[PDB]
Amino acid sequence: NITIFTRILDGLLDGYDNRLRPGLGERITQVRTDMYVNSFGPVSDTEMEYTIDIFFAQTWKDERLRFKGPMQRLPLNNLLASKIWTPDTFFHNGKKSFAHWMTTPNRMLRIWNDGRVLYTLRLTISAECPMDLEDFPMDEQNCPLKFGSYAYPNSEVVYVWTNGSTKSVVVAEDGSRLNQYHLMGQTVGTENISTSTGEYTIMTAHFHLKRKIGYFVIQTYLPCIMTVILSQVSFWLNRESVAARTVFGVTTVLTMTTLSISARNSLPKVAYATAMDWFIAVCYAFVFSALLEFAFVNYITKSQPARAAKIDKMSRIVFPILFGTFNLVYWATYLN
Amino acid sequence: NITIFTRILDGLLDGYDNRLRPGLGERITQVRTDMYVNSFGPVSDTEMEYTIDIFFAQTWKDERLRFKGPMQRLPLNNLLASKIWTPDTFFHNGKKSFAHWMTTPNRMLRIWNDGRVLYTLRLTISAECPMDLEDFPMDEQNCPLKFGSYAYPNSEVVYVWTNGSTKSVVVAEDGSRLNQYHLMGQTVGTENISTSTGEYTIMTAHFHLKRKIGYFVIQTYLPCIMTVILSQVSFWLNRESVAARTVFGVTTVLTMTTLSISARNSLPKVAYATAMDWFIAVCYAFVFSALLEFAFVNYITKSQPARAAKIDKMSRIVFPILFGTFNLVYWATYLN
Amino acid sequence: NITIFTRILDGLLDGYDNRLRPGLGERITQVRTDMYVNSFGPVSDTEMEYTIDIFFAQTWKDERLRFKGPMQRLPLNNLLASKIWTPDTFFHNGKKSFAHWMTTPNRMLRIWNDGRVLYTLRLTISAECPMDLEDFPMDEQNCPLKFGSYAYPNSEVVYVWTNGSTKSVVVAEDGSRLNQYHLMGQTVGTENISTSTGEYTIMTAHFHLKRKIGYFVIQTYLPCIMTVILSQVSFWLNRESVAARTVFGVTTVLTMTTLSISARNSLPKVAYATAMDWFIAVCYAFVFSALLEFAFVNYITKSQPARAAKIDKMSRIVFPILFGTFNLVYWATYLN
Amino acid sequence: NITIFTRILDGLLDGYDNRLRPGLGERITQVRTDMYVNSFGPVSDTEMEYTIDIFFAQTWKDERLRFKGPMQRLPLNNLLASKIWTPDTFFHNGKKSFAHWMTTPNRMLRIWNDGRVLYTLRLTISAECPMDLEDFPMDEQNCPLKFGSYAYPNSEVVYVWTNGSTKSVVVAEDGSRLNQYHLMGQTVGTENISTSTGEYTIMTAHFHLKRKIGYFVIQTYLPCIMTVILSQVSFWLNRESVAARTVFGVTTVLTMTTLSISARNSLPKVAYATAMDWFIAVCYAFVFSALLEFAFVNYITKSQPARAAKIDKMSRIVFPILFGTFNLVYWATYLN
Amino acid sequence: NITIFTRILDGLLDGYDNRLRPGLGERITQVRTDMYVNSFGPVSDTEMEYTIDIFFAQTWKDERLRFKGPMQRLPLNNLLASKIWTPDTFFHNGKKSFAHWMTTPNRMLRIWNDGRVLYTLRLTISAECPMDLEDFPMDEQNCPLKFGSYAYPNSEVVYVWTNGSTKSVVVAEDGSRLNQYHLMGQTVGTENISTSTGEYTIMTAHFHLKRKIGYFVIQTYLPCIMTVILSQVSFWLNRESVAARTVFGVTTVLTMTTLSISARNSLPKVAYATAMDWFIAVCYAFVFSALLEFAFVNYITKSQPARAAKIDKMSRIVFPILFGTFNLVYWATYLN
Ligand SMILES: CCc1c(C(=O)OC)ncc2[nH]c3cc(OC)c(OC)cc3c12
Ligand SMILES: CCc1c(C(=O)OC)ncc2[nH]c3cc(OC)c(OC)cc3c12
Ligand SMILES: CCc1c(C(=O)OC)ncc2[nH]c3cc(OC)c(OC)cc3c12
Ligand SMILES: CCc1c(C(=O)OC)ncc2[nH]c3cc(OC)c(OC)cc3c12
Ligand SMILES: CCc1c(C(=O)OC)ncc2[nH]c3cc(OC)c(OC)cc3c12
Ligand SMILES: *[C@@H]1O[C@H](CO)[C@@H](O)[C@H](O)[C@H]1NC(C)=O
Ligand SMILES: *[C@@H]1O[C@H](CO)[C@@H](O)[C@H](O)[C@H]1NC(C)=O
Ligand SMILES: *[C@@H]1O[C@H](CO)[C@@H](O)[C@H](O)[C@H]1NC(C)=O
Ligand SMILES: *[C@@H]1O[C@H](CO)[C@@H](O)[C@H](O)[C@H]1NC(C)=O
Ligand SMILES: *[C@@H]1O[C@H](CO)[C@@H](O)[C@H](O)[C@H]1NC(C)=O
Repeated sequence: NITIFTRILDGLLDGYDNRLRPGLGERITQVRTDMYVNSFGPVSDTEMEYTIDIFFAQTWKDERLRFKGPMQRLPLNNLLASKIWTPDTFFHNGKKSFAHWMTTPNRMLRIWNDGRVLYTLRLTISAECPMDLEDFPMDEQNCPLKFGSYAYPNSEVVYVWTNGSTKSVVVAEDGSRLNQYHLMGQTVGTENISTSTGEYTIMTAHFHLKRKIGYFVIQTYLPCIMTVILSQVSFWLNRESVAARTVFGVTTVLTMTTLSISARNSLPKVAYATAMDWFIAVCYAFVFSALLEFAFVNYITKSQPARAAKIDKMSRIVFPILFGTFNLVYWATYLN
Repeated sequence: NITIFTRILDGLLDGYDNRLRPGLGERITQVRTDMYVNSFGPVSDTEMEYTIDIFFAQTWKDERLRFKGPMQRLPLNNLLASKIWTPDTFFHNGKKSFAHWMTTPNRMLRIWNDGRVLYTLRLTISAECPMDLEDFPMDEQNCPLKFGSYAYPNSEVVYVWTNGSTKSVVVAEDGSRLNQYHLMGQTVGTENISTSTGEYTIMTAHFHLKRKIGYFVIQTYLPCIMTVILSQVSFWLNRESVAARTVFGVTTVLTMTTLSISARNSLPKVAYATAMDWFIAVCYAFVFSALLEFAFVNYITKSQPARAAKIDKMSRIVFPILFGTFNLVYWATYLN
Repeated sequence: NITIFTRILDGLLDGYDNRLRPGLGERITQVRTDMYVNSFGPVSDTEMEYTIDIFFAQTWKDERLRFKGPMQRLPLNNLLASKIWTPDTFFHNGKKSFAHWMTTPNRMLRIWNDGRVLYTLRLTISAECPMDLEDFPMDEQNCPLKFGSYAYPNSEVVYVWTNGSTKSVVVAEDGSRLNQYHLMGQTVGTENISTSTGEYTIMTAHFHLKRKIGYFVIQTYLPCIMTVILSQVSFWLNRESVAARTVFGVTTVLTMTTLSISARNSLPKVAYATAMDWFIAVCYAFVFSALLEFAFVNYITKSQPARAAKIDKMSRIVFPILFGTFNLVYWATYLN
Repeated sequence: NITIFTRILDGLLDGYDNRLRPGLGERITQVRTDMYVNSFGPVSDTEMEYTIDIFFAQTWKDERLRFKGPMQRLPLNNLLASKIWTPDTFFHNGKKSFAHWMTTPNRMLRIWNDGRVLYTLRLTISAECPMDLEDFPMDEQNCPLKFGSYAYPNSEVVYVWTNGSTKSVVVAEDGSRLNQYHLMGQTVGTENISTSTGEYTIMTAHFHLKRKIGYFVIQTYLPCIMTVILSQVSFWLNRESVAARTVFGVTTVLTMTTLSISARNSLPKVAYATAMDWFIAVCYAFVFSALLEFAFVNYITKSQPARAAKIDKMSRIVFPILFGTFNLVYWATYLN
Repeated sequence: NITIFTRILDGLLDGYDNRLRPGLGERITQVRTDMYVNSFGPVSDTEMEYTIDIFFAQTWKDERLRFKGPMQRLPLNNLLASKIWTPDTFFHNGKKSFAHWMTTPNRMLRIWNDGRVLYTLRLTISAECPMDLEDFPMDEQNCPLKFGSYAYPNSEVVYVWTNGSTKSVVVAEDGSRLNQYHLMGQTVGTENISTSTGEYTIMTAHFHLKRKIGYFVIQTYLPCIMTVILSQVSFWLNRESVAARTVFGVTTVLTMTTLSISARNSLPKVAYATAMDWFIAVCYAFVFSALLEFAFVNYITKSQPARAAKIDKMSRIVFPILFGTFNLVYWATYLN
């Protein structure tokens, strides 16, 4: 009852060459690709890379594997994977991709009577996801995933997604778990590119990422906000207390300076200003401006004390209002 | 006396195909899995990963390997492991799993007369353990371990634990040694999942982790507690000592700010507030509030000195009581 | 219709030795090399290394592979790559080069009737790019890429670029994306080197890198510039305020000291002064000089107060002018 | 003269099965293990791991390899290593072990006429060495090294050290070079463990490590000791100098706080107090106590100045004596 | 014309055993080793390791490979490398050595009529170079490179350098490029070592390294030198300015303390004092001594003001002279 299967496998491999694609010189091989995301790994920001584990699956028609028998399907494993022809799919943006070999090489091969072949592989891709951090941290990132044939041009092998976008890409409920991102959705697309070696079809899958705020608020914004409030306390101290008010201005300014350096340590070394950078710069101006006001007041406190008192009293009201007004514009501008 | 064993091995391999599972088209293959944990490696927090070394073992029945001879068992090694059929078990949450090949590939194969097969493999799994750090550091983590067949659906290969939970999973006495965790216990479970490729049984093992406190107390809590006490010292200084009391308020506030940044450097970049974060925030309020009290007292020390003295004297008693009362509620709330 | 291809492949491999180069003892093998840069990876500064992913391609003539058939080309994959002779090309500056094996080893083999062979391979090279950081960050780097045969001297195998430089090297539009560099252009060259094992031709490709400024301005220059301005504020304070002006001088000097240490943390540990280092040193002099002026003024404020006031008033004007004048010379000198 | 050796090798491999241990079903295989330590790699503290390179050697008797010829020994290399049976030795505590393959796989095989076999392998073991840092840095660590058979129980394969302990383990003169440890000596032992798969003999080698002090003295103790002395300087300042003495107390307390955090950055995140931690805590009390004394003195300097002067004068003598006395007890307690 | 070469190769491999060294039982195999350094990689200080890329070459005589033909040499590649016998050379100090496999395994095999064989291999060695940092950074390091046979004792295989030292080791002009070292020269040597497995010849190559100063001057010495000068500024301030002079003493002392910790972060954790450590300690004494002088002066400024003024005036001259004198002795002592 089991010996029948062995004979069928031997017959298919008899006279079968794995170096030639099915339907060579008679038609164009068609491949259907479906992807299942086991887990969307962490999205490293500094290196512009993200790790993803998927069960990449490919389906194609091969008449050379047609067979007749009591069983309509032939489940198998990696043993027969190398004995037949398979597409030379590769990932363009994958900087370093490795497979899983334990406990057994994670590969499956299913063959039907008509000759249809299903081949699925488990992969871990450390792809590169360039990001435009103009609105960081209020930025949305669209990490793509490009793959295609390495040796067969568009005239020989063509990749097409199966059914709609929802069925083409599937993400596990627990797979989409990122500490500082939200997986809003996924999309797919196809395109052709002309090269010196010929035209090759490109299959691209895009993941919509919505960065979640809250870590930077507790890390960068709140220390800056409290620091600005600390500087304004000097406005409530007497002018003659030159030493006391000096500490607030000097300490606050230096505190903001180190926060900017510390804040960008995790941020990628991008050569442009981000939204957070402007917020820090504005906060730096307030603390720096407060010190200038104290110096100006202390400079004229002897010649015209009357105006000095008025400026100090006014500063107690103007500064808090401007800082509060700026926050509403800043948060509203990006949070909308 | 030794040549008899060689003939038996040759006979079993004669006409045996490793590409077909035992009992194909006649029944459903049943596999019994037992696990022994050599050492529960460190549980990295930042990357949500933990390393575990186990002696994964699988048992199944194969009638094709039945034999008769003086010896009731056939101890072997990895040499014959690849010559026969083995399940394509894999770990779903294993981000990167590698085997041990030195001195020899750590694999054993034992066969009995009835045809029962025992196959054990040594593995090192860098699995992912998502954690909800809402009660951190007073949090309990349940790291799972999911594995199953890659090519054989539930209708062909089924995994079941052997005997009770205690025998299914065994942990070495010295294996469970973590610097900041306690291995309270282990549990196992089984479930079915429906996918496009069919239904596959899932075997999950859960490890109960109870984080041990003491490192964060010496690292985060104690510096914060002493810092708050330092600020309250200013209440015992004369009001006219404006400069002296200014240093305490400014220095203490900045000290708390850097502690919050330093504390979360090791903590994962989670976008929500933890229990420790609230404690730091409350401590920040006390030191910040003390500075406000000094500023308010110094503002009215000229118009109504009588009330200024009363506020300063009262602050010496109210502040220590509130800080002490808060600790009892905080520690009692989580330590219970 | 497909069986014809199988016979052709068998005939070519019949009597073909892959250990002997084509045209041995009759002529000199000629190889044409064309490169396509999929993505120019990050250029690490500390380790003097850069990562590049390219589709390295080689073309050569082999009369032993001549064939006649209906199809003028024979697209193939890695299966036949090892069955024939290929050049032993290697990268001299490549510290650690690894290939991509997923989903399939990225290799293509195309053969024409005349016997011309096209062989392309995907590689990731962690080459070393020594840099002379004399004008850093206003420095231009020319990272080379040297490769050649390992066993065949110039008298047997010769590498030559195909057509012009533009066609020889091609860079993808999205491939050239660096956080702190601009890919101005590419150039190629050839040379011979004499060694104990014979003369070997060297193929070198140079990439022109123009570092983009803006990250260091927000990281190093701006904190230094503001720090210098902070020190000059002390010139507007009264001389008798010894304590108040002391804080500015001491704090500013220490702030510059830590910036220099922090600035070079990312910079490679080079044993020479860079352009940025001189800017920091000059800024350090201004803040340090301001403290000296205060000390000198405070030393003679009792004997000859008249001159002390004049020096303090003059310092308020001289110092800002010199710092501003220095910036124009510094920026103009390098930004030109 | 050389052809004789070839015939002998062919004869031994004729009818020899490498899947069966020598003396199967007739006796118990005995293996003698001798180890040579090429270099005891660094002992990482944070990860509780140490790297060691050894020339692991195993000797056993195999009657199937008996031969007669002019030469009494048959030096060989890795080529014949896989053609015969070898023990499946593995390291229990080895988290990740890799071999050396350059220039050639470092393996030797020597066979004598009687059939004795010598098999040595070079290995690099990243074993785990749990440490109890109760007396750190005055702590002695005993890193073990456990290995044994993976498939052959104690009833089939037994490991025994050769001759005495000195000959069993040999360490190169230059191999034992650690930056913060001393290799006092080595010891060996054997034991049996009962498991579900049977009883397996365990071979354990223990290395005696005596941590060398001097790095922490220049890194942690000395900064703390000088900081405490700095605080005591305030006792020599006038009481009315409230601001001057405030800086010493505040700055010293914060300096100790950062030292404790910095000190434990390299130390493993252990959830218990070490000997160094107590020393830091005691030093923190002295600096903190000095600030309290100043605050208490300044609080009563108006009502009863007479007692205030006495306390300040007494503090100048009591504090240095207590700090010096504590050091003698602390150093003597552990350095003995 | 090409078929002649194929026959010659087949004849040599006919009856040739790669498991037996040439001239076995008739003489002692002699191997000549020549090394070419493609690039001397970075010399990591913390891990006591350095990376080097070399074209290791070995030459030996094999009569079994004698042939007669029109061509006097047989250039080849890695294909035939494994088909013949090669020495089992290995590196003793190599902690982790890996080869280069792209584009092709970098191996060459050349055979002459007399039977001489040339075999060269490209290797990347992460060898260990212990360093005695007693005179750091004015220290000279001699990193060795030990290699030899793994299975053939001195009585069978002997390694000898070819010609003089200059020809034995060759370093590329651009290869010797280190950020903090100078490759003064190279030397070679041979020695015998007796072991339990027999006597094995050892080939050692030593590289003379002269650390280049300038990075530490801008990183450690200059901040310390300026800090000491900053402390001496307090000597020019009035005694009554207790608060002003307190800041200089406290801030400078703490600044030196953090520099010592920061300086040794890159330095290896060696348990002994280096030359730089003494310089920092001396600088610490000057700043600390200045604070003591101020405290002593302020203590007696009321009882005997006359002596207090003299001490302060004298300190302005003595301190700068001693610091300058110390530098001349320190720099001259090591820079000579
Ligand atoms: C142009 C690079 C290249 C080369 C080569 O070496 O060219 C010099 N050889 C074969 C190739 N197959 C490709 C398939 C592709 O799309 C799926 C593709 O898209 C980026 C590029 C190539 C490709
Ligand atoms: C759905 C992913 C998948 C695919 C594939 O490529 O689907 C597009 N192929 C074969 C597969 N065998 C599985 C067994 C499983 O459980 C043990 C399992 O659970 C997560 C998933 C798969 C699986
Ligand atoms: C001199 C190093 C060397 C050796 C060797 O071991 O020499 C002792 N053997 C074979 C070699 N083929 C080379 C080809 C080259 O250029 C493409 C080359 O350029 C740096 C060097 C070598 C080379
Ligand atoms: C109990 C783990 C185990 C298993 C397995 O999978 O058990 C479920 N299989 C085969 C085994 N051979 C061993 C030899 C040993 O000592 C040298 C040993 O000691 C820790 C354990 C095993 C072992
Ligand atoms: C003593 C270690 C050893 C062993 C072994 O396992 O001994 C227990 N076996 C074979 C060996 N061949 C060696 C060649 C050497 O020099 C080139 C050498 O020098 C350090 C050591 C060995 C060596
Ligand atoms: C790519 O080429 C194929 C050729 O059949 C064509 O059908 C398809 O529309 C092309 N795709 C695009 C995006 O142009
Ligand atoms: C999974 O499927 C099998 C089919 O035999 C069934 O016996 C078992 O109860 C199912 N498990 C669950 C959790 O539903
Ligand atoms: C290298 O050698 C070849 C020998 O044919 C010669 O044609 C070529 O001009 C040489 N190249 C250089 C740069 O000298
Ligand atoms: C282990 O078992 C063997 C069985 O022969 C016995 O000889 C030996 O004494 C046992 N060792 C220990 C430590 O019990
Ligand atoms: C090593 O042994 C050989 C044996 O022939 C001898 O010639 C050589 O001088 C010895 N080398 C040393 C350094 O003793």
